[PDB]
Amino acid sequence: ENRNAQTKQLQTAVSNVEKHFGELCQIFAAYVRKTARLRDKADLLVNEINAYAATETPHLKLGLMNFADEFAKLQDYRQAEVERLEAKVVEPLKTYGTIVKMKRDDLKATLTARNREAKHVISQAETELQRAAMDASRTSRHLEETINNFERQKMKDIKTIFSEFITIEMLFHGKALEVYTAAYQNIQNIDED
Amino acid sequence: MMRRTLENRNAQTKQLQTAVSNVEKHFGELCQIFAAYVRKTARLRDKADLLVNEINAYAATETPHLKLGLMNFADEFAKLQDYRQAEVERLEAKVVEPLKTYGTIVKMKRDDLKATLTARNREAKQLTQLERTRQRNPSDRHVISQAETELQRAAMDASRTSRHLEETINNFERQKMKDIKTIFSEFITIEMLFHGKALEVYTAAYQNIQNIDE
Repeated sequence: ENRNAQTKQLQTAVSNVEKHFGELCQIFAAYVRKTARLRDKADLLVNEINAYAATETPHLKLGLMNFADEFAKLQDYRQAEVERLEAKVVEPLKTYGTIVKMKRDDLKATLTARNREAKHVISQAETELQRAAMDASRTSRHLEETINNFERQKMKDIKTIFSEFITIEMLFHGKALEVYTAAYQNIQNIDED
Repeated sequence: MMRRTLENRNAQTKQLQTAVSNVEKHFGELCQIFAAYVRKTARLRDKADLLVNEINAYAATETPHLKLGLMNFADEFAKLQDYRQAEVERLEAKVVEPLKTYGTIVKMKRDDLKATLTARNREAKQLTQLERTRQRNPSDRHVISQAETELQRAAMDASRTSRHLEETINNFERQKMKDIKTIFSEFITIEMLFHGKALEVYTAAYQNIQNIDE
């Protein structure tokens, strides 16, 4: 029905996703890197608490070492958060560079194929009319289905990717809460004798 | 006994200097690592702010329902970053700065040990010089009397100093224990508060992202 409008609609949708998913990808990747750098410093904190504990009196040494044990455990969970974020948030967003490329390549091929084939006067005009009618019908069916699928998949994927980010963070914060709730007690039960 | 007071003065001096050096080394290391931890937490907060901005920028381009859901998620995530910033500031105030104060506490302890040791060095010179004088004129009634006066005074000063050292050691250690418990209790409480707020924000954000395809 409207080739200029369907074409523009598809190019605008794929280009918008390309730009914004690509930007989300690199910021998520940076967020993951910063999370790992925080985990490095927490690891140094584990090592120093144990090194100081080693020099101290029994009750204080024990309480600090027990706290270091919990805090070290938390940093294994942080490392697992780091790895799940890269696997389930960053990598799927990076995959959209390829999806967008395939969508553009299919649009170009769609219009090139119908063009290649196209390349008395009344009979010639009738054959070209018939061909144009067939191609208009097939191309507009195809463009419509490509647009509708792209948009449905983009929504599914956005929901998945942000739902995974949120799930991964909730699980880490949930573990952190229960570790810190435990660690509080053994710092508090360091007997001042 | 004088033998015991002089021995206990020397043992307490060594005990205090060893403890002061230990606290200095390890509290100073904790100080700079906690400070680095706070900095990395702020750097993560920076990256999260940029994500807020890009989620909003992408939402601005989108269809009604999807725009609404993404901007709602960005608001929640931005509020989380305000809590992270408050975590950063409280860690600095209640964990890093109390550890940093120990550089001053340690400096004051060392200055006092140095002051005591220079006084003891001056007194020891005086005492050995007086004994050299006595050996060179041992029947001098006035040197005999100076020596008797110096014996009593040094004995009294040894007792007062070891009494001083004992209270200084006991205060430093009692305070060190109180402070380390306070500092680690604050760190845990501050994090536990952030993690609880984060869990509560994400639980809301999760439920709302799921209605995005509606």
